[PDB]
Amino acid sequence: SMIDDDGYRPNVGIVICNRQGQVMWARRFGQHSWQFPQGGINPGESAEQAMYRELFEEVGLSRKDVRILASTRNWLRYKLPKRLVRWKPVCIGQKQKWFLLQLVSGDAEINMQTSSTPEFDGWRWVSYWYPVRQVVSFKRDVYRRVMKEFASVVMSLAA
Ligand SMILES: Nc1ncnc2c1ncn2[C@@H]1O[C@H](COP(=O)(O)CP(=O)(O)OP(=O)(O)O)[C@@H](O)[C@H]1O
Repeated sequence: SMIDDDGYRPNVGIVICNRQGQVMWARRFGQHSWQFPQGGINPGESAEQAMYRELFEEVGLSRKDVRILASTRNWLRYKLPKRLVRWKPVCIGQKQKWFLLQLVSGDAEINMQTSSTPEFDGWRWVSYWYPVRQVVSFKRDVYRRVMKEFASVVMSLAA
């Protein structure tokens, strides 16, 4: 992704849910910190195209394995801790468009190991609200807003 005027790189985030009130939670490669899939937008790519590229490259899935249930409307931004800014044009954060997907294929279709440098080691199902308290603090405000925006849909499926 290319950094914009203000130092924010455009990215997409992905919340994948099932019908049990759960979302797909993934362990950052070589870490004990966990997060949702997120990926950059290449020039020319739409947000939806970037999302399906992230879905393929780091989750191993096709359009055909999911259905899009919702999308956030505007960019949601987080700023990197000043200690984590890699030095230009220097990136100070991300602006993100988020997607809620329902997994309709089997769990075994998920493959997080196809890249030579995976985003993730692997994943597990967690309860819907578990991500807000478990994600790194500088993303917590973005996560709280996304999970609130998506909450009605996931809970209705879970009934
Ligand atoms: N949960 C976490 N705990 C500690 N550090 C984290 C973290 N999540 C992210 N970071 C740090 O924040 C930096 C920026 O992370 P992100 O904004 O998630 C993009 P990235 O993971 O570096 O991949 P990218 O190549 O797509 O940019 C990373 O170098 C990472 O070390």
